Amino acid sequence: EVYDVTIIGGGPIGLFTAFYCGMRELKTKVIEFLPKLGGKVSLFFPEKIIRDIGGIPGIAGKQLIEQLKEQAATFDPDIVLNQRVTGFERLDDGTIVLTGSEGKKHYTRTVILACGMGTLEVNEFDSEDAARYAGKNLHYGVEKLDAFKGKRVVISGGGDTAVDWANELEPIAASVTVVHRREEFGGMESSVTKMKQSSVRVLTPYRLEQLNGDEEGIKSVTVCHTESGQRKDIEIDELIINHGFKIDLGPMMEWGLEIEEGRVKADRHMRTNLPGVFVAGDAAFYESKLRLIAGGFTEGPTAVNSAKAYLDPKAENMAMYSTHHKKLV
Ligand SMILES: Cc1cc2nc3c(=O)[nH]c(=O)nc-3n(C[C@H](O)[C@H](O)[C@H](O)COP(=O)(O)OP(=O)(O)OC[C@H]3O[C@@H](n4cnc5c(N)ncnc54)[C@H](O)[C@@H]3O)c2cc1C
Repeated sequence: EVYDVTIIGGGPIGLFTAFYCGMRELKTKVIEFLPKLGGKVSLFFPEKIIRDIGGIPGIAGKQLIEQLKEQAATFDPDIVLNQRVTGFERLDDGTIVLTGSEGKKHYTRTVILACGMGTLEVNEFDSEDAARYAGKNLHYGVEKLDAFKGKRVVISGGGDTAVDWANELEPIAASVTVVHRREEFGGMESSVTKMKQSSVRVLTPYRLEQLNGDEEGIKSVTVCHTESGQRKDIEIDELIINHGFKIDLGPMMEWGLEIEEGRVKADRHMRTNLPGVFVAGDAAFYESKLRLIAGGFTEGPTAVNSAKAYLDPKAENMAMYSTHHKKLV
């Protein structure tokens, strides 16, 4: 089954892009790597108030994503979750075939890359967990030390930032536990020796295996000794994950895209160098690019208009205004 447009990425930009595809009557598919939509907003700032979106004085990340899902839903596009698009090829008739890393074949006339700077992966940490506990008592760093006062804190990680975070948290937290899969740590050794001798509880060599929680938040983590294979359940009031991020374009590297600074070069029409392949949102590279949600909200529709022109040169330059759009009023 051949789609007119397949959008790679279901972040905020992919969602609005899908809506605009619907306005221009294109048969539309969105493909997202995570188990839920909303991209960096959903994973990294769902609880924060965004104030730099045109026309919206203040909105919580999560609420923006609900509103963008509502927009995306308008014309009922097909949403594909839990798939990393890694393969690209062209059929004889110009149809593009996208391959998911599990062999899944998707057929399309055009592609819009709304993939940001890559799949949103945290090293050795489950996407499902990242999505489920976002905005709760899951952190990827220490914003302010005072919020951790009196709390039982676990830090998973073995780098310098992990060891330093433990040392400045030890005076403030009810308790600090550091979980790491190797007995050796990063940073200056004085910081390690200090942590190791302080009341910080140092759990090595242990692997973080699982997060145990409810609707309110994470309540323990199950860890496994990397040698004996013995399981422990460690109590959690706050979990800080410091494993590092794995955010990159991966096998799209080998599609022959013109790439600059980890992003995909876009002309003013949001065209890449690959015919039928357009780009929008944080994925787009050009000099004056606005690396905001507001930027993506212009690039998306621009990309749809170019896709539409590419499928039919005699199409109107853009969709009708929403206020006089025949399917909306
Ligand atoms: C802490 C923080 C605060 C921020 N605050 C603001 C703010 O106040 N205002 C603002 O405008 N912006 C802010 N941003 C930036 C904002 O997050 C981005 O501009 C926005 O997320 C871009 O959306 P996007 O859809 O282009 O990319 P993303 O949100 O990165 O979404 C892209 C999606 O594509 C998926 N994906 C990637 N590759 C593939 C593939 N190959 N196959 C399938 N799926 C794939 C990814 O998993 C991801 O979910 C902030 C960012 C951070 C980290």
